[PDB]
This record gives sequence, structure tokens and C-alpha cells, in this order.
Amino acid sequence: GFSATRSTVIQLLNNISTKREVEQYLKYFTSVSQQQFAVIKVGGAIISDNLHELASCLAFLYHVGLYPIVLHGTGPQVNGRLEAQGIEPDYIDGIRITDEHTMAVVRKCFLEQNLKLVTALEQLGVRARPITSGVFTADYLDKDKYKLVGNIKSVTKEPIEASIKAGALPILTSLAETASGQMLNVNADVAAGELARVFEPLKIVYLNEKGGIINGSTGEKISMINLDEEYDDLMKQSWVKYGTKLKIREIKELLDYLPRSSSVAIINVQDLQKELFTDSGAGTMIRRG
Amino acid sequence: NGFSATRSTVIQLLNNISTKREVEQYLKYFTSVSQQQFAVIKVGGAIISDNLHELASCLAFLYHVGLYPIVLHGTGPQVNGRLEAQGIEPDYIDGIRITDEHTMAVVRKCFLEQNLKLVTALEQLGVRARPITSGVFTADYLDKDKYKLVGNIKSVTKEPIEASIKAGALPILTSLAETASGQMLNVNADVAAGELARVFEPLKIVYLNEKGGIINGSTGEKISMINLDEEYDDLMKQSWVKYGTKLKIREIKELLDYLPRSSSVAIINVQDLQKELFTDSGAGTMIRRGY
Amino acid sequence: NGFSATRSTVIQLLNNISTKREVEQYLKYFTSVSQQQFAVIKVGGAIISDNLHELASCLAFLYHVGLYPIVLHGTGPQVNGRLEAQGIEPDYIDGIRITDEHTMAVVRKCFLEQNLKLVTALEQLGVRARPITSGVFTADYLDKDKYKLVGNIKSVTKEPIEASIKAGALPILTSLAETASGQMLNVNADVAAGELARVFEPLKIVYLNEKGGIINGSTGEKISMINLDEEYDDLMKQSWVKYGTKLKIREIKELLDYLPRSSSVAIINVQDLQKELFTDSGAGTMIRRGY
Amino acid sequence: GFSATRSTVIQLLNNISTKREVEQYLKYFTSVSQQQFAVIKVGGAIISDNLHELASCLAFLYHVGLYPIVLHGTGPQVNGRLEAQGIEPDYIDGIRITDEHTMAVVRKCFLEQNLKLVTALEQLGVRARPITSGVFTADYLDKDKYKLVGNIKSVTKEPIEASIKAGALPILTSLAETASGQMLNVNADVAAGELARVFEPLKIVYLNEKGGIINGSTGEKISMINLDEEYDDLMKQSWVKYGTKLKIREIKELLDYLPRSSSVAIINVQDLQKELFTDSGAGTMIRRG
Repeated sequence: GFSATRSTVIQLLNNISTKREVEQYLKYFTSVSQQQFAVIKVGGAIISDNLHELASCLAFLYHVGLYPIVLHGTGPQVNGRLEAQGIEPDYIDGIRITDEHTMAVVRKCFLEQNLKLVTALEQLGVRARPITSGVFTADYLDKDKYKLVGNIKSVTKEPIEASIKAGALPILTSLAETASGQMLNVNADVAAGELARVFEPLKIVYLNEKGGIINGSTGEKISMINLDEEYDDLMKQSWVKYGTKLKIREIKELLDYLPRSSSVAIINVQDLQKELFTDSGAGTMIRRG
Repeated sequence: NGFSATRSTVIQLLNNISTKREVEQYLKYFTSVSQQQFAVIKVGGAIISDNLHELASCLAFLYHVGLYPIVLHGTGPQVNGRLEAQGIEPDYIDGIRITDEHTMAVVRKCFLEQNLKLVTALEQLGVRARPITSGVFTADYLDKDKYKLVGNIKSVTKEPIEASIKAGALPILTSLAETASGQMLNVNADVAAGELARVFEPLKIVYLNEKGGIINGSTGEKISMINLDEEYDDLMKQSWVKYGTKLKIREIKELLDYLPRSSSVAIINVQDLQKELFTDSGAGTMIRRGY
Repeated sequence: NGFSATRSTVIQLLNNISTKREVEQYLKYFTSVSQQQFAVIKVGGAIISDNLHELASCLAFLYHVGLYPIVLHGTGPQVNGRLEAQGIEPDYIDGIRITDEHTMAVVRKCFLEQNLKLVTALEQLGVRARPITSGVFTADYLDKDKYKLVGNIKSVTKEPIEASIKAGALPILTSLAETASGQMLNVNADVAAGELARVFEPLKIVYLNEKGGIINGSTGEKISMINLDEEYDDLMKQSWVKYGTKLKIREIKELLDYLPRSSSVAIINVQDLQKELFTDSGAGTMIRRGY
Repeated sequence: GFSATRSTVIQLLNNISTKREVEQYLKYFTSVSQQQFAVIKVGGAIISDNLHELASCLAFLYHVGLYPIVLHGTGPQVNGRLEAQGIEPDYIDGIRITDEHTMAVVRKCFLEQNLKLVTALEQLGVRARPITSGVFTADYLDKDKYKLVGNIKSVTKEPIEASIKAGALPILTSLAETASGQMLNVNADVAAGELARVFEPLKIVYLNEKGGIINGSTGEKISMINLDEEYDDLMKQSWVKYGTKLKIREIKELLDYLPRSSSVAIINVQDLQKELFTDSGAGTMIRRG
């Protein structure tokens, strides 16, 4: 069955200081149920920039009996390989145009990156299960406008539950499929949001490198956002562009559905353990007012 | 590859051993230090719904003695039943299914369920299994207007399968393919399995069916041996060589034209899998290039 | 020493942790690399028959976090009951049992049963335990004609206890002794445990009883602290210091005259054992040399 | 739970060739009833002369799931340490006179040797349980004639069954105790016989260095003895003296009680595996006619 080395337990004791922190951990350690601990979204950047530390944190979670649902993008590497072979990434309305060749590259990267993370975990003794399809079902977002780029309509939970029941961290790509079986590129930030919607986990964490969201107006990191008060305002501010725009969109929608206790934490990997085990996060914390 | 003989492993190993010949045959495989892949194993989907426990037990045994097979399975009768439940009739032409987009939705859904059933079946026996549903087979369309979403395989990416085996987990593949662009295409599992054989050059190639081999429809008897250099051309021009047997016996001949003379594809019932691999049984239909 | 925190270990470790002080106390013992023996633990036989599950769980925890204690237990009330069943009355004189040959047969048989119960209780929680029924305590007769087969311990052979701990199994000792010539002699478990302390110089010395410490019979309150350099002589000349408490408090004073000032003997209820060892509880009666 | 390495299984396959050899192993591997596999008596000599190989064989049995009951003497080492300190071993009627000091040495040796075998096993990954008392109960053989030397009246099986149930080989000394708790020295060869009597195991094996019993008349090893025909005769032969005398006595008595299928095999360690797995022993095989 389950057992934990002295390092693992030392690291557990290093994360847990108060009584409610203790009870929180015990709640999810001993939980037998299909309401999970965490959805963690991993920026693709992180896998090629900081794999060891990403793999170590997740490894630690697994070693203390916590099975977060991991879903990663493949952002920069796709743009890299396109540019590498004399192709310039095409964009419009803040979303990538994906033809027969571009999806070929997106698929290739997703597989490469997903296997990199899975293997880094396995090497650290963590049972990791790649889940590259059969989770997201989508119809086209705007067939003519964006080509092979979808919009998630439902989430089949079964593969993920099967994975956790077997003692393996599910490691998901954000690729979707039409029912008919055309793979459609979907934004990792909204794909994680849809996982969060159905699994209603305790913790929703998005990992990026900047460790939050920066207010361009001041150049200071935004520590808290109270959507009820600030959503409409924040969307009008000129410094909010591109990927911070639709990220905040999904997170409002997501938190409109989820109860008042839930929140989304946008953080750096180095704060992950501290975010999961305690009620004091760093980075940008986004909750409903 | 982790060797770890559990109680049930030890009992299964010894159960039908009776002569020093059989003992010496097992020692051959256990004392070996070959970096060669042990087996490609094609599973009729029927076997997943009808004999999941037997299938899983036999694969468990191979896992536990550190002789990991690559497993490729089809979707069984379910697909047609599920379509029959909604009322859609299966159209085959020349032995291949007219897989339209509505039909594909059901094929996908069946593959995913069958695949996870077998994978969980193994996990429940403490056998690490890794479901590989995509990124292995890449295919062009076979004939868009004729068969619709059915593929002809062109390349095989070995990486996920290897990753799985190195990680200590049996790779369990569905036999779907995708175009480079990401459209899933249904592919004949007998062909799919053959392609894996072509690329992994394994010690044993095994096809599992419920009939327990290939039946000679004219004499009503199971065919034990097939020398393909001599028997192939006359065996093909027959009335009892079915829609699905044409493609199965064809791919096997093409595969053994590419593989060396030492190789051979056995077609057997699940219950005869252990004795087919380790003893040199006359069970099922054995097929080889021949003199 | 093997650290291996099972689920129940992790739950027991965290269950009463509430401040960073308690967390830091557990890190003290886990990050340590001391070659010092962790504990000698004396078990009233009553606890084996009455609270075996609690005893076993608490020892299981120490085992699983690799802080193995030496455990020395008595034979509880059973002996007297078993004698009372056959009709023989227990004779004590000055606080020690007149153990004749018939009585010894019962004492032996009880010790062996109690010892195996506790050992098996541990094994059933997946804790290796080794029953050590002889070859540890060697004794002269205390007073043949007075107490008959009762011993005064003279030497202790450490070897079996060390062998056990090195093999990864808790040593579970009965408190019998033998003459060099091999005659078994009944010995006071409080004294026996003290002798192990004397020879192993452990971090913690703990005596388990059901009462939960020593009760001050005049005020009806439990005594939390005893500074023996100051309090001993006046604490002895009292009406509520019983037959059995004289010898218990006496041996503890003699032992701490031999041990250094850092040492201390705690007397507590089984349920407070974990918090007594790792946190610095005020539960039970604590006894030390003092200023 | 239970698992076996590739070496262990290779060695199992090397011992098992025929179908009934296979069925025999499986019968005792899968436990079935309160039926023990083997009582093995180990000459004390073997523990100080050939420990590694003794430990390896027993280790192998344990690794294939067989739990023999091991009971060892302490023959030569006791005589050694007496002589080592200027004391000559006293003897009479073929049995050792054991006073306050001699028993002191016997006890010391039994503990030393019993821990040596137990540790040799533990070092090879075998769970071994020392069982030094509480098994044999004996009254004096002839108090005045031999002093502290007993005669076994009963065997308490519980410690041994407890050991096997816990997955640990019981490793017994041949020391007995009066009910009143005087330890009485008992002959390992007859002590094993009393274990054999109550446990009615499939295999009774006595290990010695010569690997059997030698007929002094010819100087040839005796391969078979049919007690019904030869007991009375063999006991009259002048070459049968000392420890072969009362060894053959117990084995006749033992086999009078046990059924016709049972036998005692007196062999060398190097033949142990072959003795236990097959119906063809070396050394001296003693059965009822």
C-alpha cells in the first residue's frame, strides 16, 4: 500500500503549521470521493524552462498522497518550431490560425511536451498517465475565421477518474476533438477552466513564469482581484491585452458558477506547495466579491 | 524489465510444466538478456467484453515475469450493436466499414471504453498499464468517397510505446489512426497490429480471436499450419475465405515478406496464450513464410 | 532504522499537531542522527489484556517512524486470577510474591501468552516484533527461603535486543530472569525495566500504568513533577505511599543516581504515550534528579 | 505481499522437473491445512563450519514460500569452550553430565549459535524468529545420574505456529524446561523427533557433516534402513555407539507412530534441496518396513 520516506514526511511537516492546515490536508489525503484536490494548469513555457522543479513539486504532492489533475499547454514551443522552419505564426483577434500544417506542429509539440513532463515524473518515481485525447469535445469556434480551433462543449471525466483511481497523476493536453474526430486546438487557460468547472476542486492553480498578472499601469503585481467589483473596469483598462484578456474572462465565468469559497491562484512553481497547503498565496489571487 | 513473480505468477508458471523440456523452455526466456521486444498481441474487441478476466490474467503473467507485450485491440461487436440501438445499419464494402461522422462518434466512444476496461482490468491486478489512444498511427485516407473516414497507415511513431515500456507499464493501444492534421480515421486492427510488428520486430506475434484460429469453412476444421510461400495463392481464391479473413491473411503474408524467416504469426484463443508463447503448441493457426 | 510512514502513521503524526512548536518537535526527532537508543518502555501486564490495540498502535507508530523502543512487560492480574481459579492464594511479603514451583508454572505460562499476544498484535499491523523470553536478564536468588523463586538481577546481556533492532524488529521482553545454571526466577518488571535503562542509556524512559501516573492519596490529585534530590525522603515517609509505590519510586531514584541529569522517567497512561515522547507534555507523573 | 526475483524462480525451476514434484511444491506453497512441510534438524557443527551454505538453502526455501521448522543443536562448540578453559567434558552412558557451570556454557552457546543462524538468514532477507524457550517441557531424565539433562514430555506448538503465520522461519534451540522453569539440556536429535511427532511434516531431515550414517563394519555409508527388519539387529552391532545409538532409538519410536509414507533422511546440507523436492535422497534414509 501507501508509504512515505523520511524526506517526504519532513517536507510535509515543513508545509503544515496550523491546525486547519493540518485538517485540510487530512481531508483530501483520506477523501474517497469524485471531488478533487486541485486542477493545476501548466504554462508550456515551464516544461522547457523549468522542468525539474515542476516535476519535483508534483512529485512531492503524489508522494504525500495528493493527485492533482495536471493540464498543460504548449504555447511558446509551437511558435518556436514554426519560426525555426521559416514560417511566421499567423494571428487574428488574439487567437492562432491553425491550418493542416499548423495543427501538425501543435500535435507534435503537445505529444513531445506531454511525454517530457510524464517522463520527468516517472524518473522521480511518480506514476504519471499521459491523457492526450478523449477528454475534451468541441465544435469549431469559428470555422472560417480561425480554422482548426475549437470551443469546448463538454468534458468526459472518465479517463481522469480512471487515472486517479489507479494511483497515477493524469497529465492532460489541451487538445479537443469534434465528435466526428477532428482535433481542434483549444486554449490551455480555458481548457483548465472547463476541467475546474466539472471537477469543482478545492484549488485551481494556473502556473506561469511571471508568477501572477502584472498591472502595466503601475508595474506592480496584482495580489488580489475581486471580480464582482473590478471585472468590467479591469477589462476596459488598456494594459489588459491578448492572453490576460480571455484568461480573466474564463475565470469570471468559472467563478460565477463555483461557490464563494473557491478561487483561482496565478502563481510561480516555487509557490505551488505554499499555495496548496496554506490559505495565503503569492502571485495573483482571483475570487468572486 | 521488472521481474516479480507473485503467488499467482508462480502457480501459473508451474501449473502445466511436466517435463524437463518445458522447464528448460522457460529458463530460455528468463535467462535471456535480449533487448528485442517480446510480443505484439492483437486483441479482438469481443475478448474485452466477453473474457476480460482471462485476457488480463494472461497479460498480468507476462508483466510479472518481465516480458512486456505491446497490446493492440479493436472495438468489438459493440459498435454495430450501439449503432443498431440508435437504428443505423452497418455498411461494409470489400470488407471495410463505411465510417461516416455519426458512426465515428460511436467508434471513438467504443474504443475509449474498451481500452479503459482492459487497462483498469490490469491495474486491478497490480499491473501498470498505460492507455495509448493516439499519436502512434499516422494515416492517409484509404478512399474518402468510398469508405469515408477509414485510413491507410503510412508511418508509426514508436516513442509513446517505448516510453511506456521503459516506465514499467504495458502499452495498451487502440487501433485508431490520425491524419497529420488530426482527423481520426478508423483502421483495421489486424492491419494496425501488423504495422507494429513491422516496426518493432518482436520475438512473438500473436493474434487473439474467439474462434481460436482460422476455420477451413469447407471441411469445418481449424487450420493448424500455413506455409505461405506454397499455400497462399490457392488459399485466397476460395468461397470460405471471408471478408475479414482476406485482409487478415493478406497483411500477415506482407508482414512476413518484410520480416525474416524465423518469425511467425500465431492466431489463437486467449486461453491458449501462455502455452503458445513458451511451449511450442499446435493450438490455433500458426502461419510462417515456409519452404 | 527504516522509516516508513504508512497512512495510519501519517494520520497519527498529524492528528494532534496544531502549532509550529509541535511540528518543530517532530522534526527534531526525525532529522536527528543519534546512535542513542530511543526508549525503554515498561508495560503493566494489565494493559496487554485490557488495551492491546492502543498499545500496539502506539508502538506501531514508533516503529514506522524508525524510533524503535525496547519493550519490557509484566504479567498482569491474570496470574492471580489463574491461581484463584485453581484455588491458590497469592502471598506477598514486603511487596514481593512467594513464587513456589506451582506458582512459577502459571507465571511462565502467563508471560508467554501475554508476550505472544502483544507480539502478534504488532505483526498484525505489519510491525515486525521479536519475542525475547530469555537470555537477557541473569539473576541471583533474592532470598530463597523468604520469597522462593524470585531473583535479584545482576547482569544484562544486550546482544538479543541489539540483534532484534538491527534486524528491523522491535524486541518484546518478558521480565523473567534466569540463574546462570538456567533456573527461571520471577522479577519485578519495574526493576527489570530499570536495569535495561541502566545499560542502554536511552533518550526516553517510560513506565505505562492504567492509573495515569502516581496519585497523591492525601489530596486526591495526580503528581505532575518530582524533583527527587529535594522531595524523595519526605515523600517516602507517608501513609498513602503504597506497597507497590515504595519499590517503584525507590528504583526510579536509584536508577537516576546512576544515570545522568538529562534523563527522566515518565509514568503515564497508554493513551498519552505519543504526546509524552515527542511533545513535552505535562501528562502523567514526570520524575527527574533535579536541583 | 509475496513476490520472487528471477534468480529465485530460476532456482525453483532447477529443482522441479516432474509433474508430482510440481504438485508437491504447490500443495505446501498454497498452505491448505495445518500441515507443515519440513522439520529440519541442524547439527551444531554446521553452524560454525558451513553457515553460508546452510543459510542459503534455508533462504531459498523461504523465498519460494516454504517455511520449514528449523531446530539446531550446539554440540561441538560446548565441548570446545569447556576444553578452552581447562575443563574436560564429563560423560557417562553416552550422555553429557551437566552441572551449574556446564549448563551455563550450554545456554551461552545455544544463544550464540541460534543468533548466528538467525542473523545469517536476516542478512539474506529472510525473516527469522529465534525461539529459545517455551516449546519443550521436560522432567529430569535421571536427576542424580546426569544432573540438568531432561526428557521431553510434551511440545507446545503455539510459538512455532505463530512464527510461521507471521512469515518468519522459526529457529529453535533444543533446550527444554521443567514446568517449574529449570532449563534442562536435551539431545537435538531427539528434540527434532518430538517436533516431528506433533507436526507430522512431509519431510523430516537431519543435517550432519558426514551426510548420513556410516557402517563401521564395511566403512560404507548406509543408504537405506528398514527398521522393522533391522532395528534389533543394528542395535546389537558393536560399531553402533553413542549418538547413533539413541538417534536410531528415537527414529524407530517416531516412525512407529507416524504413518508408512513418512521417513527420516539423514543428509548433508548440499543435498537438502534435492531431498525436499524429490523422492530420491542421498545420505541415510530411514523408514518403517
